[PDB]
Amino acid sequence: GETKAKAAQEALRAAREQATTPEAQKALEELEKVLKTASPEQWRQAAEKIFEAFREASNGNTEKAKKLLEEAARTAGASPEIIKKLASALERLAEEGAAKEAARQAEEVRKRGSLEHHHHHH
Repeated sequence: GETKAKAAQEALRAAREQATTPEAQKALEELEKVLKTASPEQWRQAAEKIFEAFREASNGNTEKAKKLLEEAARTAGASPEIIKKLASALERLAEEGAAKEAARQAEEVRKRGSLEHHHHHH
């Protein structure tokens, strides 16, 4: 039983948590509605470029990050309508001045995936 499946979902999920602007948080959710229907093999192939885009755009690579976003979407079989929705968040992420929480949010995914599956019930 391998953590690679958890780490792929957790890459995009953490990107929606760490996104410092409300316009990015809703835009990342758009891709995930398609990936919820997408195949687990393609999910790893996609989440790699999806999460690389946020790494590039925060370093000032809006033009590269948008291309990674398109590449992952075309790999997962996703819509031009979600591609533009998510990729627009990368165009602001460069001028927004990066998302410093991404660095510590990625440490969980690098070490294990996550510390916990769920805990809240009451």
